[PDB]
Amino acid sequence: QDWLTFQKKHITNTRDVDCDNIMSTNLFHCKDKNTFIYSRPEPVKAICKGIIASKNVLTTSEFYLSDCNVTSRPCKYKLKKSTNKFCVTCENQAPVHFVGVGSC
Repeated sequence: QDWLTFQKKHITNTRDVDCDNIMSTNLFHCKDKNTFIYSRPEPVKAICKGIIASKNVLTTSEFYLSDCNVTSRPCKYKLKKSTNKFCVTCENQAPVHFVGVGSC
């Protein structure tokens, strides 16, 4: 919804996210999936530089991604690490929503 919450929800300081811990907090509330970007914030924010009106954008570069994907057991997750481009919603020069991996 804004850059601060995008960072809380999607930027990680470790590739090896502890899915079964973080996914069970109220922010994620055991949802089926979340993608985290292992990056300093500035390379991520730069994706949206100059973009004002909300527009979905596919990264030029690839990033280290860490997906928490629910297993057959409720609120228990497999961590799946990948290198890919991703699509964000850019608004006023910062990512405000994570759209999806690989494509807009």
